[PDB]
Amino acid sequence: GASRLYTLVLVLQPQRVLLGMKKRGFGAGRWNGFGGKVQEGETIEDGARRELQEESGLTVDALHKVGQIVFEFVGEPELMDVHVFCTDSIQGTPVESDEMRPCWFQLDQIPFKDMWPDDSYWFPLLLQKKKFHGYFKFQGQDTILDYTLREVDTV
Ligand SMILES: CCCCNC(=O)c1ccc(-c2cc3c(Nc4ccccc4)c(C(=O)NC4CC4)cnc3cc2F)cc1F
Repeated sequence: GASRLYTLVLVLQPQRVLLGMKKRGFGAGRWNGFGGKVQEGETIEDGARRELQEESGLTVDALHKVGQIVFEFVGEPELMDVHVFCTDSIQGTPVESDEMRPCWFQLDQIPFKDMWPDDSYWFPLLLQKKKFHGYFKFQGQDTILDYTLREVDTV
């Protein structure tokens, strides 16, 4: 039972994607999607919506399941079971929160050098609209020791 539920939301429009520069906590100094820990008493999809609203002020009509990524950190007992979602249908204008500074990127200008190193592997599958299952084992925030990645028909 040693896994913890997380969400990660990508706002993907036909010619741009929304990311946020993380200002504090894990992944600070990287362009992240919007997400975090799923709480007691909410569904995974409601956690995804709650994280998106807290970090960007955005609400959404619909969120689509696009992937699952399991992260393992050496010395951390809980695996992080990240449910990844996509939306085109955003409600509102993204605004800066305490945690995140939102910015739109063109799909050929993805800032991979200032992103989590795992993004170079799985994020292209999200942009290519393929559903995926990923696993990445980290030693600290910079070093991938092992990984798996595949496409799936069901997230
Ligand atoms: C005791 C609890 C553990 C303390 N540390 C953590 O909480 C923690 C450490 C790291 C990560 C983590 C986040 C990632 C991450 N962002 C993320 C993921 C889930 C929830 C929120 C943001 C991305 C991402 O945003 N990619 C861009 C294309 C969209 C990519 N790779 C990631 C790898 C990671 F390992 C998440 C955490 F929650």
